[PDB]
Amino acid sequence: MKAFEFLYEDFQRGLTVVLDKGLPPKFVEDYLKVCGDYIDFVKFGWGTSAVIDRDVVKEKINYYKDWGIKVYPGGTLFEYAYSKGKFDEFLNECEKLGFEAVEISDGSSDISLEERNNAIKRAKDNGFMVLTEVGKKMPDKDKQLTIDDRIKLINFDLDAGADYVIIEGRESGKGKGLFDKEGKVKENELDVLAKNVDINKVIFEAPQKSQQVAFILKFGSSVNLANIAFDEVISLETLRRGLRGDTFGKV
Amino acid sequence: MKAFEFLYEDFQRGLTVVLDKGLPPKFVEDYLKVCGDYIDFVKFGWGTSAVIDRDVVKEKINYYKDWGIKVYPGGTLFEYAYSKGKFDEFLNECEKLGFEAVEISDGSSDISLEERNNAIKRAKDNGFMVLTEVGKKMPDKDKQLTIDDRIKLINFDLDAGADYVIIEGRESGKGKGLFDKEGKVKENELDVLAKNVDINKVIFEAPQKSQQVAFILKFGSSVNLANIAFDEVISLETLRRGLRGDTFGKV
Amino acid sequence: MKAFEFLYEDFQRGLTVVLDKGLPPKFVEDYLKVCGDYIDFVKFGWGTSAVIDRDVVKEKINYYKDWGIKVYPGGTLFEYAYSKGKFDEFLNECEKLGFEAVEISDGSSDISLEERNNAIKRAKDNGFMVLTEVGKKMPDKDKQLTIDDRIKLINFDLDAGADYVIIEGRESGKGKGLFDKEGKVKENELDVLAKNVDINKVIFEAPQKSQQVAFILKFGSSVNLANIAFDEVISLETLRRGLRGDTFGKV
Repeated sequence: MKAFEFLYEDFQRGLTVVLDKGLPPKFVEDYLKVCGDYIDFVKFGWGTSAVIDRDVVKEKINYYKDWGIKVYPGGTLFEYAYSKGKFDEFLNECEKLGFEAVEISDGSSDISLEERNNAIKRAKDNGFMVLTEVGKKMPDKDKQLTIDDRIKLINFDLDAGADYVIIEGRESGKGKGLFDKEGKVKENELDVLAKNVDINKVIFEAPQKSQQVAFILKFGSSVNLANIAFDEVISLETLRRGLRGDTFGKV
Repeated sequence: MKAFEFLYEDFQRGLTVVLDKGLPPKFVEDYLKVCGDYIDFVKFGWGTSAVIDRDVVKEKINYYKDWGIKVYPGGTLFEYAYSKGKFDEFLNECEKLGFEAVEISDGSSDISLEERNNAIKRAKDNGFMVLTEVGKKMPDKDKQLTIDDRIKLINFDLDAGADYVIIEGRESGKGKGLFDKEGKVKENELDVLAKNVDINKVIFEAPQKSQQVAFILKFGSSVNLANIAFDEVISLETLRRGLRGDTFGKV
Repeated sequence: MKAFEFLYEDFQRGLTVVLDKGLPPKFVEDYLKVCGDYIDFVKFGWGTSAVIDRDVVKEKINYYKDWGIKVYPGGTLFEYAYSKGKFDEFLNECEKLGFEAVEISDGSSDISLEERNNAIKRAKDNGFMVLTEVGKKMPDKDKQLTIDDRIKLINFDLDAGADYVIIEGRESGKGKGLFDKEGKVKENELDVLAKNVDINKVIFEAPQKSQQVAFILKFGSSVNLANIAFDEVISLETLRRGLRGDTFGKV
C-alpha cells in the first residue's frame, strides 16, 4: 500500500518507459523498491549495452524482471548490427542476455520499408516484443519527415507486427520529432496524430517534465510516455495523479 | 573530522533544506554518510510521498532521523488533502509515518487567511514543526503577489505559529517568486525583503547553483536555502566556505 | 567481456576524467562495476574533499584504486591552501588520504610563473602525478587570456614537469576557455591549439555531451576529456565508438 492511500483515486495509467543510460546494478535493485511499480519497460539507451560487462547486463535485466519490467536495447544498436550484416547475431545475443523486447529504428541509417518490415517480422518470430521508432537523429534528416509520413510509418509498423511505435524526441527532447528547438510541443502536428492513429499503440518520448505535462494535458494520464529519466518516474506518477503543481486540479 | 581540517574556518552556517523527489532507500542511507552533516531538513517533494510504498516512506524517514534530519511532505500534498476535507486524516498519517514537520502552502489552491492561520495552528497543536510557503505555482497567479504581499504573508504565518517561511521558486527556479524567466534573482525585490523581515525565519528556495551563489553573496553563508538538489549539498557547503570558484575569497 | 562483443572494433581511446562532486561511498563501489573500465582519473571537485569525513574520503579513494583509477583534489583546494601558506600541509594530507595526483591551478588566485613552476616541482618531488589547469574561473579574468597565452602556459607547465594540462571549462562548460556563453566550442581558437601543442598531453574539460561530440569529431576518439559527469561515462564511451546517434558512422 502507498502512503496516504486514502487520497488515491483510481485512473487509467499510461505506459512509462524509462531511459537507462548505464545505472549501476545494486542501484537498480534499490531504485525499483521506490518506483518499480510505475515502470513498464526500460530501454538500455542506444549502444550502451555493448559497452557494459555481459554479466552486469544480465544481472540488471534480472533486477528489472523481478518487478515485471521488460528491457530492450536501443534501436541504434540494432541499426549498427544490421548495417554490418550481423542482425541474426544481434537477436541471438539479445535472447542470451535476457532482453524480452527489441527496438527497430532507422534514426542513423537507411533502412527500406521492405527491410524494416522484415526485421520486425524476424524479431517477432524469435519471441521478442517489438517496439519500433519513427524519426531521424539528425535535424536535417528528421525535417524531411512530414507528419503524414510519420502516421504512415506508424501504421506500416503495426501492420508488420510491431507491439508499439515510439515517436522519437531523443534524450534532449529538442529540435526533433514533435519538439521545436526550445523543446516545446508542436501542437498542430500533435493534433494531426490524435485524429489519425490509435494513440494506445503509440509511445511518445518526453524526456522533459514540460513535455510530460503537455502530453498529459492533451491526451490524459492514460498517455504512453518514453525516455523518462530514472529519477523522474515518481514525478511522472505524481503528474498523472494531479499531485504536482503543473497538473493539480487539471487531470 | 573532515579531510584537510587544518583549512577549516568556523562560520555561521545557514539552513540547508533538500528536495527529495524519490530517492531510493539504501541510497539515502549511503548518501547521508557523505553529506548528512550538512542537511537540516528534507522535503519529500509535492505529493511524491503519496505514490511510494508506506514502509519505504517510513524507512527513509528513519534514515534521515539517524542524521538528525527532520522530514516533511510537500505543501502540495497538504493542499490536495485540505481541498478534499481530509486535513485531519492527512495529519494523522503524517504522525504515523514519522514526519516531524509539515508544510502549509496555497500554491495550487485558494486558502483564505483564516483557513491558513487555522491549519498552521492545528498542525502546531499536533506536535509538528510547521514551515509555510509563500507563492503560487502558476505564473499568472504568482504575478498577482507583490513583494509587500509576500512580506505581509511571512509575518502572518509567523504570528500563527509557523517555525519558518519558505519563499517559493519551484524545483526549476524559473519565472516564479524572486526569479525571472531566466532564473536570475530580482535584486530590488530581494532588497525590500532584507529590510522588512527577520531573514533568519525565512528559507529561500534556490535550486540553481547561480541562485545559491546570489543568496550567499547578498545575505552571507548564514542564509537559509531550500530545494537544494540532493547531489548539490556538498557543493552548497563548499560555496558557503569559499571553496568553489564562485565564492572564493568573497565569503 | 562486453555484451555484443562481436560488434566491438578496437580503437585508440582517449582519457576520461570524471568530476566527482560528492558521490556516496557504496554508490562508488557499485558504480565502478558498470563503468570503472572507462575511467582513468577522477577529480574530487574543487574543495569538496575538505568538507567530507576523512575516512569516507580514504574509503572512496580506495574504491577507485580497485579499478586502477587515480584520484586528485581540485586545483581550487590547492589554491586555497597555497594562499594561506599551507601548501606543505596540503601535500602531506594528500599523501595521507591516498590521492595519487594533484591539480595545480590559478583559476581563483594570482600565482606567478615562478610560484607555479615551483609548486609543480614540489608536487612531483613528493611522488604525485601532476595535472595543471589553464584558465580563470571568472569571465572578466578568463577573457584576458588569449589563445597564445594558453599555449605558452601549457608548454611552461610541461617544462616544469606536469604530466597533463587541463583546458578549463568549469562544470557548466559555459562562457569560459574554449566555450562561448551558450557552451558552443570556439572552432578557430581550437584549431590554433591543434596545430601548436601536443594534444596527447592536453585534457579538455567537456561537461556537456555536445562538447564531447565536438571534441571527438575534431580530434578523434583518442581525445582526452575531463569533467565528464559520473552518469555520462558510458555515454561518452558509446560516443567514442559511434554507438550513439551523434557520432554514428562518423568515428
